[PDB]
Amino acid sequence: MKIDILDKGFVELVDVMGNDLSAVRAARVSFDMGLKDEERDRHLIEYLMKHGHETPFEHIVFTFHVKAPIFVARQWFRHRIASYNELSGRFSKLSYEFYIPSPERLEGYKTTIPPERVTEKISEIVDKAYRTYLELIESGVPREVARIVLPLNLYTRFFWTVNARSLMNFLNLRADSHAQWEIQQYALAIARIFKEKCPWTFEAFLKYAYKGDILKEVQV
Amino acid sequence: HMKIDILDKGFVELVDVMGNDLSAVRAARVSFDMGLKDEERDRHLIEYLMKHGHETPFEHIVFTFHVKAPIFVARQWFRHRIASYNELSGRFSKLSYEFYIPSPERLEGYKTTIPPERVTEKISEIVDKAYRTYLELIESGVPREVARIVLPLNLYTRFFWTVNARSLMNFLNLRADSHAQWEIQQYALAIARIFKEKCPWTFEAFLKYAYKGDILKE
Amino acid sequence: MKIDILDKGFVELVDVMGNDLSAVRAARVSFDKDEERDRHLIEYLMKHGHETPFEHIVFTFHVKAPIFVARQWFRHRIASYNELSGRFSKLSYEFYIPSPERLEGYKTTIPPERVTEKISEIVDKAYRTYLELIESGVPREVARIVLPLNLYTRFFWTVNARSLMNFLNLRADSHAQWEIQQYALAIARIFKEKCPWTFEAFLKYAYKGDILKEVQV
Amino acid sequence: MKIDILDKGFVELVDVMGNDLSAVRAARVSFKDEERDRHLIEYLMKHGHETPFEHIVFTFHVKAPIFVARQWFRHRIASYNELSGRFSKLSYEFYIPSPERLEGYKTTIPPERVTEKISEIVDKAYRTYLELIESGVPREVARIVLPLNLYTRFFWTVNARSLMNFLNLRADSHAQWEIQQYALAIARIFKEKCPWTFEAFLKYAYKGDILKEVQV
Ligand SMILES: Cc1cc2c(cc1C)N(C[C@H](O)[C@H](O)[C@H](O)COP(=O)(O)OP(=O)(O)OC[C@H]1O[C@@H](n3cnc4c(N)ncnc43)[C@H](O)[C@@H]1O)c1[nH]c(=O)[nH]c(=O)c1N2
Ligand SMILES: Cc1cc2c(cc1C)N(C[C@H](O)[C@H](O)[C@H](O)COP(=O)(O)OP(=O)(O)OC[C@H]1O[C@@H](n3cnc4c(N)ncnc43)[C@H](O)[C@@H]1O)c1[nH]c(=O)[nH]c(=O)c1N2
Ligand SMILES: Cc1cc2c(cc1C)N(C[C@H](O)[C@H](O)[C@H](O)COP(=O)(O)OP(=O)(O)OC[C@H]1O[C@@H](n3cnc4c(N)ncnc43)[C@H](O)[C@@H]1O)c1[nH]c(=O)[nH]c(=O)c1N2
Ligand SMILES: Cc1cc2c(cc1C)N(C[C@H](O)[C@H](O)[C@H](O)COP(=O)(O)OP(=O)(O)OC[C@H]1O[C@@H](n3cnc4c(N)ncnc43)[C@H](O)[C@@H]1O)c1[nH]c(=O)[nH]c(=O)c1N2
Repeated sequence: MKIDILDKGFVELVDVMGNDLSAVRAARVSFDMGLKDEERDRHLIEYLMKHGHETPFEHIVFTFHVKAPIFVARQWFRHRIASYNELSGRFSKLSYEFYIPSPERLEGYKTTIPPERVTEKISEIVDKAYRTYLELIESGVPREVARIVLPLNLYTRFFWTVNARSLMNFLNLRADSHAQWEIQQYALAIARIFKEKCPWTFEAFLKYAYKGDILKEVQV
Repeated sequence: HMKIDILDKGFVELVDVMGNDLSAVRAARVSFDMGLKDEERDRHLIEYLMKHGHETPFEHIVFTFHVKAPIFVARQWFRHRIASYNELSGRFSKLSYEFYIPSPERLEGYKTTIPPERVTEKISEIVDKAYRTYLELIESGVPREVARIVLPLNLYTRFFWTVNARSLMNFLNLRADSHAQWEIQQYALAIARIFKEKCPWTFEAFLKYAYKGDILKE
Repeated sequence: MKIDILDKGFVELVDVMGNDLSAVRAARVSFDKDEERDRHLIEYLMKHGHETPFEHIVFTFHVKAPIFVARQWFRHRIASYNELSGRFSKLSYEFYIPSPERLEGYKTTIPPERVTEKISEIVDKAYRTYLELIESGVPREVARIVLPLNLYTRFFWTVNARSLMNFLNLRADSHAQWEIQQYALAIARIFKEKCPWTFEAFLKYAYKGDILKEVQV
Repeated sequence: MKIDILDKGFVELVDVMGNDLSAVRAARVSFKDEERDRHLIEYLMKHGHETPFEHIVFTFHVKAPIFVARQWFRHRIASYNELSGRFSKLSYEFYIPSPERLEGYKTTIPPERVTEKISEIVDKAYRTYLELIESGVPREVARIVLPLNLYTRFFWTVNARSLMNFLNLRADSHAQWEIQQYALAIARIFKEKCPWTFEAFLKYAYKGDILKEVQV
């Protein structure tokens, strides 16, 4: 499962532990019970979501592999209840790719110059910063110093291990119109993979707990 | 599937696991824009991360256990906050008996004025009285959440424990050690055994370079 | 600030870092604007779900509570705890004995006074068995396992206002056990005294429980 | 207490809850004898009883380049509130390394030229950003051309146990020189507020190198 985001980004599912029944099993230990049948198990997921019983959902875990601009990674990495491993800016080899917004990214905004010129101006400063970085590297400046001139739209990569409860909090905050459009796009991809692996939890989440707007207006 | 019996009626059972040693190799190699390599280089990387303190790659390995343990042991266990728990509700569940009765051997090395067999019998006796008092209160309409407060700390509970390998290794450092209570040491030995089966390279490197306790090496 | 709970328990404030203005400063990101504008900002953050500024307000409490209550409390992982050791600490060997009023509303086969007496009686027998084991040379870590769940323990609880408000949402509520709801009312009272604007805005916009809106705190 | 770091950065202490005695009281579960209390701090540090140190909490106000903040914000057992790149007003200041930052490196051009080339690209990126903003481009889009050396500001609330983990990892020669400088300032403030815990930490638990070679 890999979903392309923006001009060069992606969200890829690396691994997953459990499914909707993992939350059913974790919740049923409360009354000294285990699993039952599909209809009763789906009814239990809805019940847990409708009444705020969130801890059973922590037993479902995902590992994603994400390629995203640093300005998006910075917002994402604010979610502390998760595990991260990212490309090292000090020692890693990079692809040196950058997010260049298309003119449509500026639709709705009254700009003094055409949106096409905004796209061109961003490519131009990206090209100059990248060339300056290459000149510094070629002259023996260490990468940890030379890379500080690179713009915030430079692409990075990281592994993200997160349980369904923390993933639903991430979706509440990022799959929402108050979040930056670029991270909303990534949150739609995370929601799509979550829905495929945990359909009952995802449907119950949208029905009872989801506080955002875009997941109820856009089919994922 | 993997199940280890602990104490007289307890157990530790493996419910699920995400990943293996290569999950930590993959997570660490993203730093240099690399992925997996060959068996020898990958095992060498696990030992390198362990000995130099690069712990975050081990968070991408996750386990779910199903545990049955006495409440005095669960109270110590539940202090490990970097993990997920779901436990039996004493407020809303039928009490299916089950208490940890130490065997006479638990008192070996202690000079007691009564035989250790009598200690075992005295513990079974007070457990039986507390349990029947609890049943009498329940039968008379006292809610479970009030009636259960008379039950002793050796009553068995059950719980699901979801924990990543980094937090699991912190748990082993603290509990798979002679300073921890013998009863939780037994449970930590079962946790270590299952971890070793699923992540042999991480477990071997952990014992060799990072493990601070004593009993796993004995 | 100390508030008595149950028959022998308490919640006592040990220390506090910050007040309502600590959340205002964190939200504006400035170590340096008008009481009305600052109170308006607290209500704005509470009403729109901007929770992280409230993490910069921290409390330390000293709690004396029965073990069954402490087990429920210690499920709140986003906090710091230090508790009396069951293996090595000296204990007062006090126990929570519910008063007959705890059984009001329940149709019991025996008078609620008899339930109170039966609980004190099994507590006394368990305590005497524990003493017999200790006197015979059984270590405390083994002998104490016969003690009932109503035995009082003590702990330090260091928690920030965001995690404290999650605790109030879950424990200052009729679905939580009455015994922990009493402790959560005391925590709410101390929180209100130290952070009146955050507490008032919390009740008005974010609080999901019932009892803090029905009982004067 | 405010300490200047780099060319335009700083670490400032906003608030603190407790001192060494907060860990002593937490360990004993009790709410004064200097020698016995200091002996207890060393005992806990030496035997790995870390949880009593969580009852000491600090709030700092930090101004640091984004490349340093990204490394810092990897410490999840802490609270942060940062300037919003999407909506906040900014000073628009940037870390320009001085020629001394390139000491020991064999460069094909003088280290002074590296400093000049960095100031030059920063100035061009900043001017491009201003041109976009002036033409109506939202800040959340225009800001993506700004370099990683742009200074951000944040509040950091962290307990002493997590702060000691941060010092173990960042007040060390394997960490990037820039974040080592900030970790030295944090160590200095921590030492002033918790002298016994800081000294016991260096003696028994500290795994880094620079705090045992440099007086803070
Ligand atoms: C639209 C928008 C706009 C902004 C921001 C977010 C969004 C969605 N943020 C980021 C925000 O403050 C926060 O850092 C992230 O949304 C992460 O949210 P959580 O803390 O809920 O997730 P996280 O994954 O960190 O934690 C998950 C849950 O665990 C709990 N938790 C974790 N750590 C805790 C702690 N130490 N104390 C208490 N509870 C804790 C909480 O219950 C939380 O919901 C922000 N930030 C900023 O600094 N300045 C800004 O201007 C903005 N702007
Ligand atoms: C010199 C150097 C070099 C690098 C890095 C760090 C340093 C010091 N890092 C960053 C590193 O992976 C890590 O994110 C930070 O050092 C934060 O460290 P902690 O997780 O210990 O602190 P943090 O404050 O996040 O946690 C504190 C403690 O809580 C525990 N903990 C917190 N959350 C946990 C969780 N979910 N599960 C288990 N335990 C948890 C651990 O005990 C930890 O010590 C890195 N990163 C990277 O991605 N790529 C890189 O190349 C590098 N390079
Ligand atoms: C009325 C009632 C009834 C019950 C229970 C609670 C209540 C209020 N519980 C306890 C419940 O499952 C939970 O352990 C506590 O209420 C603690 O709540 P939080 O996890 O929200 O707080 P906590 O302080 O642990 O966490 C604060 C916040 O951080 C986040 N968080 C922290 N750690 C996280 C993690 N690892 N992953 C994801 N997010 C994380 C969440 O956002 C959370 O709200 C329960 N329990 C049970 O096992 N069986 C039962 O029968 C019951 N019954
Ligand atoms: C032999 C023995 C004896 C005792 C105890 C333990 C052991 C092993 N304890 C329990 C002890 O205080 C602690 O609660 C547990 O060992 C859990 O340890 P961690 O915090 O390491 O794990 P946990 O799983 O909670 O955390 C994992 C890691 O995350 C980090 N971490 C998590 N939350 C954090 C926070 N809020 N701030 C900073 N870092 C955080 C740390 O790096 C920690 O190593 C104790 N307790 C007690 O109160 N009284 C006692 O007498 C004893 N006795």
